Amino acid sequence: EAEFVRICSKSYLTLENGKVFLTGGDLPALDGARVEFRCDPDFHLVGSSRSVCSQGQWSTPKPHCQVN
Repeated sequence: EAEFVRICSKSYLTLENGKVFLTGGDLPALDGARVEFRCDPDFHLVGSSRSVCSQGQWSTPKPHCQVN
């Protein structure tokens, strides 16, 4: 009838020791929104840097940034 859209986890939006970049997506919309991860100028991202919303779930979860 009008079930709420199963938008992907919003938690991913926020990231400690870094910043999350959103593009082509925003409730109540996303059309397979893509997001690029990148930590502060000191920690190098070595994991699920790239992630995209799909079927109410992101392809890759939260990665891990290591201090130089």
